[PDB]
Amino acid sequence: TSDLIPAPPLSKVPLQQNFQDNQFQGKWYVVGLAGNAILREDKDPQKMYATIYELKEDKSYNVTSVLFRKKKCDYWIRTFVPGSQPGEFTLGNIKSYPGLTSYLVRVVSTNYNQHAMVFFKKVSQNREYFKITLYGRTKELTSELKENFIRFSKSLGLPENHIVFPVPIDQCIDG
Ligand SMILES: O=C(O)c1cccc(O)c1O
Ligand SMILES: O=C(O)c1cccc(O)c1O
Ligand SMILES: O=C(O)c1cccc(O)c1O
Ligand SMILES: [Cl-]
Ligand SMILES: [Fe+3]
Repeated sequence: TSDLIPAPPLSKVPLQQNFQDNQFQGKWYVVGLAGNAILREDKDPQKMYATIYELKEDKSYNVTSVLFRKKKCDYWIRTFVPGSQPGEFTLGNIKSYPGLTSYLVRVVSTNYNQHAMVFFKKVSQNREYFKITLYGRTKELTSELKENFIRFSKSLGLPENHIVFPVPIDQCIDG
């Protein structure tokens, strides 16, 4: 029902050159998060969660995000399939998600052992949603990388109340 900031043309979202799927694997913490249905919530700040990418034999990722919610560890699980050029992905078993007609992932940049920026886009009940995650191998990143992520999001038309920085926690996400 509610109006949405439109998705940007893909022409504005870079693709990472020579993507290495082996080195992008393992666990990443979500240290920055923006998108058109992401809202700053000062009363109740978003908490850091993690996303583990596991490379399978068939070259798909099995993908698990671990979050802390209502005193418990939640697990959100899905398969990312290699898309039309390397470092992009489509969603496996799209039909089994009600309302979902379109899903897209594009890794924007990464140095594989410190940080990454990734882009996501879905159509759900004919509404078009998008987000950008700032990832780290630890729960901390520098001012430089964070201002880099604020500039890139703003370049996609997101104002600053649609850009947030999950607070580090120890429950569920560690290992
Ligand atoms: O639906 C979720 O809980 C969720 C968790 C991690 C990452 C996502 O994109 C999600 O939609
Ligand atoms: O956010 C979602 O709706 C979603 C749907 C299907 C698969 C996913 O990984 C998601 O995050
Ligand atoms: O949560 C979201 O806003 C969202 C947006 C685009 C794609 C997703 O998977 C999401 O979870
Ligand atoms: Cl994520
Ligand atoms: Fe999602």
